Amino acid sequence: AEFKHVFVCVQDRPPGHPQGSCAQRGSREVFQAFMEKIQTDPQLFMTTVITPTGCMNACMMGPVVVVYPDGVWYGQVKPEDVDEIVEKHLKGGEPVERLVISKGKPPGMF
Amino acid sequence: AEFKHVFVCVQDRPPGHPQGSCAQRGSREVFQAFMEKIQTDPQLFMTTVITPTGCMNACMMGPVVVVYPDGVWYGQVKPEDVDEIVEKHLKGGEPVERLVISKGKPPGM
Ligand code: FES
Ligand code: FES
Repeated sequence: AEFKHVFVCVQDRPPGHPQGSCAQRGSREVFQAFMEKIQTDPQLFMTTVITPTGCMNACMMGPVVVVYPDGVWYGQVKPEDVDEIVEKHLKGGEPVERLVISKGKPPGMF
Repeated sequence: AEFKHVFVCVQDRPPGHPQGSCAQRGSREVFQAFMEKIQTDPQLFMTTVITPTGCMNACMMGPVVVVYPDGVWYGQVKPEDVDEIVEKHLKGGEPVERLVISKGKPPGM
């Protein structure tokens, strides 16, 4: 039906870093969990892109994932969460509210 | 302005890789250009974020730059293009058509 673009922060930072990083919090497995879940559905594979990014400024809330054009921001995402997001949101067009940290704009921005 | 999220591919690949990369095509200078624009402009930071990414699968037309929520895809962006994109697009709200390679969906989809 419509194109959806998923951005997963995979920014890594040293272990004792003040802000920590999404990678340290497992964001790389989240990115990979998305990839294999999309390449597994003929309809999603042709209407959904998953891109790895550097820090998006919401580290305390990592792993951070933002879905455009929706502008939905997810936080503290775990690999086991990917499935529900893909089914309920990417397909059903309904955001998984328990993980949403912001909408229309980044967390903290006015 | 409004709110705009700019994504600049800064993916790089070793010299032997056939596809090369936006980073080899000068995408890091583009990114830094945008970042110099965000600090040097009075109101842009109020409605704008720039994010560096890995490959977005439009390598032949790199440097690739996508702007959301719009869903506008730019190709072959040079540092010297940033300014016109910032003023004409990020503020004015109108895409610099000579660099647009797609809208609403990735190139070739
Ligand atoms: S490290 Fe992921 S948002 Fe900062
Ligand atoms: S390396 Fe930039 S789009 Fe592929």
